[PDB]
This record gives sequence, structure tokens and C-alpha cells, in this order.
Amino acid sequence: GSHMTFVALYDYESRTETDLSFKKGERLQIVNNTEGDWWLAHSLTTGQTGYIPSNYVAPS
Ligand code: NI
Repeated sequence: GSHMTFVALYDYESRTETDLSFKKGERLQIVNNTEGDWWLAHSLTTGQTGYIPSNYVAPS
């Protein structure tokens, strides 16, 4: 709930307004994981927020 972050495994570039662009290695908080495929994430590394593909991250 505040104890866990995820790490980005790969680079991803969004061309949609609601997806997050991020680089591998970024530290991400998962904000909304109600859906299995796409999670709302907040990057602590960039301060940006948006949906990410769930298979692009793993728990840190
Ligand atoms: Ni927590």
C-alpha cells in the first residue's frame, strides 16, 4: 500500500495521452491494478503518471 514499488524491465514510448512513457530501470508505484493487462502507474523516477503494460514491470 506504500511498501512496494516495481521496476521497469524495458523502455516504452506512449503515443496516447493516458499511457506512461518510461525507461528501463525506473522505479514505479502501481496506483490502479484493477485490470490485469494495463496498470495505472506513477514513476517516482520522472514524476509522470499513466497506464503501463503489466508485463513491462516486476516487483522491486
Ligand atoms: Ni505498500
